[PDB]
Amino acid sequence: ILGGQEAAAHARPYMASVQVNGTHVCGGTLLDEQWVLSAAHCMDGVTDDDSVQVLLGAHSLSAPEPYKRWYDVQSVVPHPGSRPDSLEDDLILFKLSQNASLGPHVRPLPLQYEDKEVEPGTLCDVAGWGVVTHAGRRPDVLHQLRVSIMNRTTCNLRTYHDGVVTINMMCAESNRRDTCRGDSGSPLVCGDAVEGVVTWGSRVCGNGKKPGVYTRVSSYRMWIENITNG
Repeated sequence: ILGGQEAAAHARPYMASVQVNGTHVCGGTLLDEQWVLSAAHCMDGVTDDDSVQVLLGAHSLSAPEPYKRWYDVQSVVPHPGSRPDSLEDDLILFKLSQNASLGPHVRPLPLQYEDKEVEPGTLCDVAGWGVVTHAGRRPDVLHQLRVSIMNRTTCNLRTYHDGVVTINMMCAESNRRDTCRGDSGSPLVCGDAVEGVVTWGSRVCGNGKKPGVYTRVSSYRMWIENITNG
């Protein structure tokens, strides 16, 4: 996150760090005791020699904390429409190899199921462990930013994203303060629920004419239900 600030520790206990070979690559959101939702492009370039884990309970990625726990993954379920060369269907579900222990620092947040556009100007919250400077400083601790939603008709104008934002996507303002590399997969929380998941990890950061894009979770409610069904 560019232009944000260090979050309150553990105040977003749904926040997961998706890790390859022991290093953060993406955010994610804990859905229940067994599933984590992220972005499919988080797996791009992951080979069978690599190990994927989910870190729950974390504020710092390096310092000792009482409920930080690393989980192996037993199922990796990219959305069938996801591709490395495409912005579309950029969701993935991870099933943890062992049930997550819930507590003060580890708790799921509901997903939005209602297919409802968020009104432009609404302030929603995004948090992640992505870069905090253009030169690529990785923060040790979770950062957060309140972002202003932009309607789809605006975000698709030729001066912004020029028609690529689908009905299953949503946008937010990106002038100076923005999500950036390593924030992919982090949830966008609007109200009481997850509304979106950061996509477009390669997008330039902090250019107001290249808005933040997020995959709308309500658009994928059927797939999420079917995959995560108990």
